[PDB]
Amino acid sequence: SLTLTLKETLLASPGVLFLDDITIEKVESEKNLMILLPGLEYLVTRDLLRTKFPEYDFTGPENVRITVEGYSSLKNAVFEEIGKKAEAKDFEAFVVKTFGTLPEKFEPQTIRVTKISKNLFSVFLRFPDTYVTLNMLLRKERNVVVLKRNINVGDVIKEEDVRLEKRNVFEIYGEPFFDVSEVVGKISRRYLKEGTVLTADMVKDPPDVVKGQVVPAYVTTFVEVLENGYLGETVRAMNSRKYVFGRVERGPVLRILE
Repeated sequence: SLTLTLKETLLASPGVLFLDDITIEKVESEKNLMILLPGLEYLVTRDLLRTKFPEYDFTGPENVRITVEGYSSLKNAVFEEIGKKAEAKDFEAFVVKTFGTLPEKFEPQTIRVTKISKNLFSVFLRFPDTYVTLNMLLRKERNVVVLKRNINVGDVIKEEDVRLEKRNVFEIYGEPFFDVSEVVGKISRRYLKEGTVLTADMVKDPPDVVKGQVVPAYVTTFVEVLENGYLGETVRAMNSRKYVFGRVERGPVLRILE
């Protein structure tokens, strides 16, 4: 019907949020969009707007970000609870849907959190007078190590291969790296293309001995390694002449078995 331009952000107070609050033009509307609770952050999405007002189109920013004024006790108690059910710490959470009524007082009796899907939790609040459910999207935005260029199986990562980029860690499959210093010296297990967020499962540590390396050995001599090897591994070797089984030991020396 109408194309309403969305505000980028809104500072609010506890109560009921209406469409007029998040649009640049004046609209009259009496329908409850969100239940605004003190100290919590809200994100009004297009999917919310398509549900509530399917008859209108919307332009502007992807989401409207709403900060509600108030003491931080409810927030704290909610965040502590999400932390326990989610497994996570140091995260941001945004309410993207609410159900229930605006309570008279904002001191919850009970706080119950259940997983809806990936990164989405239903935070149920019991108040002496009523109930609020907040559907909260979890975000952990951090600087991660991303490839500047294509790399192959067996390539050593160097500082020139990688840059740092801000990403949502909760939308990365695998454990990312937060420092170039964590990945330099590592050996790629795969052919990766530029733009690939580096994760722990794609790289391996450098070997403690390499194939062809000269190391001291105990049976009182130096040997030449037939394979790459890590500490504790038994690597085949040669030396003047013969075949020897030898474990990589702290050193790195080989210890020739028997």
